[PDB]
Amino acid sequence: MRYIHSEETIPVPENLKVSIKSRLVTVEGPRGKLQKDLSHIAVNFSVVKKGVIGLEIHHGSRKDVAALRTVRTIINNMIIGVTKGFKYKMRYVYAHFPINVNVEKNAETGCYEVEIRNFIGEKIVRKVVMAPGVEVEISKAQKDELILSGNSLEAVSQSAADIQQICKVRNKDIRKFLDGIYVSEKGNIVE
RNA sequence: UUUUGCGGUUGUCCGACCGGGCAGUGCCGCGAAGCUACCAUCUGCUGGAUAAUGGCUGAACGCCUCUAAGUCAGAAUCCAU
Ligand SMILES: [Mg+2]
Ligand SMILES: [Mg+2]
Ligand SMILES: [Mg+2]
Ligand SMILES: [Mg+2]
Ligand SMILES: [Mg+2]
Ligand SMILES: [Mg+2]
Ligand SMILES: [Mg+2]
Ligand SMILES: [Mg+2]
Ligand SMILES: [Mg+2]
Repeated sequence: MRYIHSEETIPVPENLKVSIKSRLVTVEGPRGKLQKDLSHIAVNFSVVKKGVIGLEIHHGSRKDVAALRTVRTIINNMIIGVTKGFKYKMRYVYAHFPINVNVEKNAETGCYEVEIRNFIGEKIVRKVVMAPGVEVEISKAQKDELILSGNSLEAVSQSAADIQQICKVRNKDIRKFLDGIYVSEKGNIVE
């Protein structure tokens, strides 16, 4: 079965502008500007009301229609990141060896870099470089916590995933050795 | 080891000495050059794409989900240097 029409709508709040050209979505607001190339999906964009973007697929199958809500959610995520931002909080956990974390912004590039030392008591220092536009800081509110903030949820979550994956225990009972850096809270910078 | 280079030495022959011949390299010691020995010495690189897996975002399926669109990492693998 091919559905004649599949429709979805995105409301755009008053403080931001959205431009779609050749399926390249650009969202600009108070916190900055984001871009996303959606040319790999056959979707029809339009303006259905004063501040509502309609996106539809015509004569699509189940596989094609499954991407409509994905595109909506992605563009909505871009909008909320542009307006309120995204903030991930990670917690260090360990049994015996305190995990040492040092974060600094590069001079020659705008990216932040995080070095992890004393993981499970081994001498190798593991260095992970954040995606551009993502800021990392040591939490001043409470101990053993990292704060990653940014405009793009994809970049923020990918940097957090990189930090989480770089700290793994090998050839051990993972049910017993729980040491690592794990994302604890996902939210927005504002409110 | 035919450098038949030097020395020693058996038998025989050149009358003796000296210096040599022959015994298909007489035999023995040392023996440079050349060849040669994990029997000696020197030297043997890092980029990309991935598989299994671990993930991000995220529908299908108002929830979920590494997957369906997209995407990160990743093997003595594969393709290059
Ligand atoms: Mg064991
Ligand atoms: Mg000889
Ligand atoms: Mg001689
Ligand atoms: Mg003689
Ligand atoms: Mg004769
Ligand atoms: Mg003989
Ligand atoms: Mg010799
Ligand atoms: Mg998810
Ligand atoms: Mg895919």
